[PDB]
Amino acid sequence: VAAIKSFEVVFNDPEKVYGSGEKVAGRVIVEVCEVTRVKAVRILACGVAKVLWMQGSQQCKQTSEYLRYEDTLLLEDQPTGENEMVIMRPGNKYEYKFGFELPQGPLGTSFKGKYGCVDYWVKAFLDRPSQPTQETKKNFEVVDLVDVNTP
Repeated sequence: VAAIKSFEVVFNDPEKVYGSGEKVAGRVIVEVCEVTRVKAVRILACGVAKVLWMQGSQQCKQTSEYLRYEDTLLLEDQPTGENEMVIMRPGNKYEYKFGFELPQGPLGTSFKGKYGCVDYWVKAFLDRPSQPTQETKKNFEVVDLVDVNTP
C-alpha cells in the first residue's frame, strides 16, 4: 500500500496483561516493498473511559482518560535525540522501540464484574512528505479494575 508492506504494533510479550504501574514495552515495525522516504513514526497510547447506561442509570460513567502518551519514536540503532528522515528500503525491518508506564492507581472500572469500562490501546502513525499518514492500532489488556460503586 503506497510502498508499505506491513505496519504493526508488536508488544514484547504479546501475552502480557498489564497492571498498575507496569511498563508496556514494544516495537512499531515497518516493512516496505520499495524505497520510500519517512518523516516520522509516532505513537499515541491511550486508556479511554467507556460510557455504558444500564439498569436505568449510567454505570460506566466515562469521563476523562486514564492515559494519553504521545511521542515520536527513534529507529533502532540511530543516534539518540537525532532528527533525521529515514529512507526505508525493501528487505529490511524498521523497528521503533516504545515504552511507557501505566498509572499507579486503579486502571479503570468494571460493571457487575463483566463489563469493562475502559479501553486501552496503542496507535502508531507513519508520516511521509506529501503523502497520507498511515495508521495502525492494537489493543492491550489490563487488570486492576475496580467495581463502579467502589468507595
